Amino acid sequence: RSGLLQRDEMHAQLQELENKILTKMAEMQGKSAREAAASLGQILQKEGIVGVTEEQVHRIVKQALQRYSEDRIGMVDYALESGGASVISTRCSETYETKTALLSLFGIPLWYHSQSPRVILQPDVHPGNCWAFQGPQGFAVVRLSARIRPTAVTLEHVPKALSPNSTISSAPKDFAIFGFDEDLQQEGTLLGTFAYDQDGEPIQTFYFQASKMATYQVVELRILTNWGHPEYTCIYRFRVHGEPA
Ligand SMILES: [Mg+2]
Repeated sequence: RSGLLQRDEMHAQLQELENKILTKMAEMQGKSAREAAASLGQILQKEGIVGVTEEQVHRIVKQALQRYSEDRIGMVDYALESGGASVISTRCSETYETKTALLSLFGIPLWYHSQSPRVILQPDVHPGNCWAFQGPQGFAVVRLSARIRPTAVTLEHVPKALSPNSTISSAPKDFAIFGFDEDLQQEGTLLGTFAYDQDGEPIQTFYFQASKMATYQVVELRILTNWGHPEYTCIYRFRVHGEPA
């Protein structure tokens, strides 16, 4: 219409179509760039109407080929929502509603919206699927899917290349992990203090001191600092690993 970027109706399906394509691409990360484009042309020919150009599909493929970053984490995630874990709503920082204009797979700029604390327990970590709170300090409390002996923690953020302004300044920096013996404790035990490295890999794993046998089902992620973003901090995914009791 105007060509203006705005929260229009065209914006709706275009976002819906985008990460619908993305969840399909991971299945063909081991396929040729030529083979991938042919398949993508058929999911388009499964719902979309127009027979897309031969290279236009190929370009979406080339673009989608770096919305993928390797996930080598094979450990059980006891903070995974679909596994039975949940974010304790009343025990989280106030959700900060923020948005960023970024380029989608189709080249069209889209407003990407920040979500509820729930998404930090969700595997989808595409740009925007993160929970933001105001300032460099915040916290989220998670009830794990099972009572475990915590042994490690995994924190990930979007890659720099897909991040707003190609910097990662909104990523958490120094953080602490707390364990709560029950849901009725509100006297946390400090499991460990770490720092998410902005210059490191998107996915980073941190392990605790391996001699304390304390058992937990409730865990707090407390962000102490971020990587310089003066307005907010957002978390893409928080994982909790350990041994089942
Ligand atoms: Mg997520």
